[PDB]
Amino acid sequence: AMVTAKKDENFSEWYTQAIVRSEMIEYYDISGCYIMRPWAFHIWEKVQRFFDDEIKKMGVENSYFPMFVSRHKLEKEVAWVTHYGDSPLPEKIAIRPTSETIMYPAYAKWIRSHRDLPLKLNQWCSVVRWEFKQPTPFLRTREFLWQEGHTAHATEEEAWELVLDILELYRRWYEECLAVPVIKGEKSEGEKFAGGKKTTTVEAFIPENGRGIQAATSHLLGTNFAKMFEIEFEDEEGHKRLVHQTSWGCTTRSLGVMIMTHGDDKGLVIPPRVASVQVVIIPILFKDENTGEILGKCRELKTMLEKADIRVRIDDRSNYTPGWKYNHWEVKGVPLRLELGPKDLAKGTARVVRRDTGEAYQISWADLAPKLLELMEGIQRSLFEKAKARLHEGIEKISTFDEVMPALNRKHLVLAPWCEDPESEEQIKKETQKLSEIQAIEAGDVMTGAMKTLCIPFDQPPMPEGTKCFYTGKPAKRWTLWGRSY
Amino acid sequence: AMVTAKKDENFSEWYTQAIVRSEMIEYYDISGCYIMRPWAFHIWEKVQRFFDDEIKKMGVENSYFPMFVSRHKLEKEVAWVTHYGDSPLPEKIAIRPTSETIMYPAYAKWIRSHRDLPLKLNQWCSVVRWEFKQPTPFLRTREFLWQEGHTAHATEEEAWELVLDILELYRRWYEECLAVPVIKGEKSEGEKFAGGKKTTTVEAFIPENGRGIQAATSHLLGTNFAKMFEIEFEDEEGHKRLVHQTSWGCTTRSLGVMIMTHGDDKGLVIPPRVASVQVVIIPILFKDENTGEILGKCRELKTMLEKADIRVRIDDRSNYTPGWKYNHWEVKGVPLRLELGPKDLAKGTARVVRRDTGEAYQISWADLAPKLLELMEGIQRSLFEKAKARLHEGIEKISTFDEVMPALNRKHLVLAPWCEDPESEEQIKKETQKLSEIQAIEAGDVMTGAMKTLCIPFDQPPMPEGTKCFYTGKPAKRWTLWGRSY
Ligand SMILES: Cc1cc(N2CC[C@@](C#N)(C3CC3)C2=O)cc(NC(=O)Cc2ccccc2)n1
Ligand SMILES: Cc1cc(N2CC[C@@](C#N)(C3CC3)C2=O)cc(NC(=O)Cc2ccccc2)n1
Ligand code: PRO
Ligand code: PRO
Ligand SMILES: [Cl-]
Ligand SMILES: [Cl-]
Ligand SMILES: [Cl-]
Ligand SMILES: [Cl-]
Repeated sequence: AMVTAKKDENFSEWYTQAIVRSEMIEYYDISGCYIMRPWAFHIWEKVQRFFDDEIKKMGVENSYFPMFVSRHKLEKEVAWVTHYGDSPLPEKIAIRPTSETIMYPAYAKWIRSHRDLPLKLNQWCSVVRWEFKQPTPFLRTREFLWQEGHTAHATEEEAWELVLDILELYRRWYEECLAVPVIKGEKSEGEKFAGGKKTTTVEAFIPENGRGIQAATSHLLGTNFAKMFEIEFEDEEGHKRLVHQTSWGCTTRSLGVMIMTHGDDKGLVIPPRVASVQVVIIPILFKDENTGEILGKCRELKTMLEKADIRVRIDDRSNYTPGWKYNHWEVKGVPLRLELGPKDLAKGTARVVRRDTGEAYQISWADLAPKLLELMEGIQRSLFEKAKARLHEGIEKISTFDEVMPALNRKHLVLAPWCEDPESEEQIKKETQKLSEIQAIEAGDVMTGAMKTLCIPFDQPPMPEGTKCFYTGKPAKRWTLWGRSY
Repeated sequence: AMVTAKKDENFSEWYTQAIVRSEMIEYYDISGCYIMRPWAFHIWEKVQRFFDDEIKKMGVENSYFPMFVSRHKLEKEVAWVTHYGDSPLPEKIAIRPTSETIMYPAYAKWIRSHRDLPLKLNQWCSVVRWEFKQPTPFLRTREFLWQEGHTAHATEEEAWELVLDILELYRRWYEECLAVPVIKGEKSEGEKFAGGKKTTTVEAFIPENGRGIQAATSHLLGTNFAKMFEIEFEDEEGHKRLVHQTSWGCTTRSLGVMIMTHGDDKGLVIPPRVASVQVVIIPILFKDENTGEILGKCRELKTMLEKADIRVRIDDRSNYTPGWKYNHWEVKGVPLRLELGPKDLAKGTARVVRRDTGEAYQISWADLAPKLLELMEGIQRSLFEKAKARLHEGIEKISTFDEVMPALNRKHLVLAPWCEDPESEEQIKKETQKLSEIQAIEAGDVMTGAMKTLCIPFDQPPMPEGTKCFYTGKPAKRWTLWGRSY
């Protein structure tokens, strides 16, 4: 299978082909659920190991809470269990959409003293959000894998520092592992987590459809949940005070974002840092050659590379041509391929082809390990810098509302001065929705056309005094990133 | 909190105290579900890492399949989802009790050629079995964490070899990691997995209540599921043949078995190979001492031990006495404690106390790392050998049915010659159930009294010719292990 849809022409068909023909996903009879095959699951394991190691250094501990929540606990897009076999439960129980109402009664019991704080827990599990909108493999599904962390602190300042530290870990998850550039920012009051005080986010951008997408999230819950669940601690005075809480999560959406960011017309391109196969060795196996010698040297090279921690597989299958194998591992996104035939063996070199650019190198066997390490770092860096340039070109800085629709029609995000009044965001969503529908009827034309806030970026351009809001004309408070979204 | 119930007197109360006061579990409002706190979850992560590494060496790959299964797919103790919010789904969908019916349609699609075999997949997830019997934390719960592996092979012999290789991994999981002795064997026709051809098992034994328990399971499914799901492959001839399948699983039940096996009146005893804290360092901190010097040496020793891969924590909390800390870490089962005070510092030694026997050692700082490594191996081995001696003393070899009830009253298993006729197992279950109820009414007295087969052990004692079945008098075929069970 080759990918035949072009990424810049039919992006939806291209994406489906890339994830199916690489054997990353399989479809399923229940809408919005997808099977995650090993080729994709290996990447999830890699980013999971990364994030787990990092939060353990912060003193976060893993745990496991039940997948079921009582009606009363939850009620204090949800799939309800109502019967065991054909017997009706007295109270129906819900499948977790998130675990605040499952965990926080326990927290209230566990926390008594300032000596019990901070309390830092995480769990890896799946959650269920049963919407009816258009599902997208990896990006927006009814069941998905995630991690959710939940912490409790004696002070707001300590909780806020943790929120930001986790957000930095999510920046590293995307930018350092997956080579996807993200924008750190704060959500608007309309878009933040309802029961929380402040929601921070990293946002990603999909150029081919112009859409922003929330990559991960980190919430300062403050004391609201502590009030509702009576999570209190005693200082050394003996005075009871509410804890200050955080929660934060990130999902297999990250994989989809990586796929969309780096893929090309040939299929997947997997950044070397998360590729389960970094180097595929393809021996050339003529009938009229010493095949034993060539396969032996491939095994020697595999051992030599694995001593440098390079993840290698040899595709020595005799029933497929080298051309078939080149395409097979290109579709799967292996970042380097190493070709070895009798002429290479005679010269003591190997031919290495990088997946992102197709550039080829002749490398002597003694230089192979350090040169491939350097090449993989270069591939990783180049994937990131090109995605970052696409991000910067995808954002238009505007000053008035009449620049919105043209910028959206170019599939761009807009960075605009905003008064942050929450009524104005609703007005903007509804107006851009209506104008988008008009434009659709003029084009002769599934996913919403409305523009919403994506985030208020931590990195703020200058704000000249007396800059007006781009929609209300009221005095503008901060630069805000807007766009169509998932 | 100290444990105050005695293990040999009130075993159920002892178990609850040990797992609650060590902070391993927390209760939950839904019967049969329990929260797994970090102290327990760390042990699960350890055995998970072990088993994952081992099966990856066998070429098994992890994956993730949805938690939901359609009514038709399943129907081809189950919790049914029937509504999203308060809207009724056209077909109700079930939460997975096991994933054969979720995975095998996909297998049928993926397998076309002998070149596609073997196919070896595993997943780590939770499943739901919604029974109403008495739940037991770790051992028998409505939701539990497990791994389930599913493989497909071109021949029965290859599938059978895999079944046995996995069963050996489960023996290692219990005996090598958890120091719990298990018995490998084959399940009776009445107790085997229904749709499979042959079920193998490792069985454990709980002496304090006399009960056997299935520790893990590995099934030769053969071609039955291949028939039902039309999983076929083509040889190089072009003839379509059914695949031969296996499936195998093991759960957090293993943790409960470990707890019950090694615990004592003081609480948990965690084998060093899975203990998240292997050595706890407790500084003695008099008011009238150079506390800075003692804490500094504790940190030096921690660094030195961690260079030998020993997992160390220092409990330098000033507001608790050393006696309090000794009990606190004993209850949690830390296998070694290291005490350091001014006199030790003056002598250049440390006092080390092993959790299992309470024996103390004075060890010079230079010998500390290799001596503690040797001590931990000795602790691990001694935990295992004492549990193995308890297992051997808990099994009575009998020849006639009238020895059954006395052996059961001694809380023993029986090894008996058996005709393996399936009707006889039902008769034996019902008769021993009835006799147990009579005995209960004579004692002035929740869990079933019936005796069933636990397994037909791979290791068979000699079978003198003409040995009769202990219940039917028919010619006996093999020695069978029987007992009361979970
Ligand atoms: C795969 C994935 C991811 C996420 N979300 C949420 C926000 C978040 C972030 N950031 C989580 C907090 C961490 C994220 O990734 C959400 C989802 N499904 C849904 O909303 C349900 C759905 C299904 C079909 C169509 C529309 C909606 N599906
Ligand atoms: C914790 C745990 C474990 C296991 N089982 C099963 C066999 C197996 C083995 N071997 C699995 C194949 C791997 C195992 O461990 C099973 C369970 N709950 C249940 O049966 C449901 C239940 C709940 C309350 C009372 C009675 C029954 N709960
Ligand atoms: O869903 C959310 O956004 C928060 C963060 C993870 C748990 N709850
Ligand atoms: O439940 C069982 O016993 C088998 C083995 C794991 C998956 N199904
Ligand atoms: Cl291969
Ligand atoms: Cl900030
Ligand atoms: Cl501590
Ligand atoms: Cl055998």
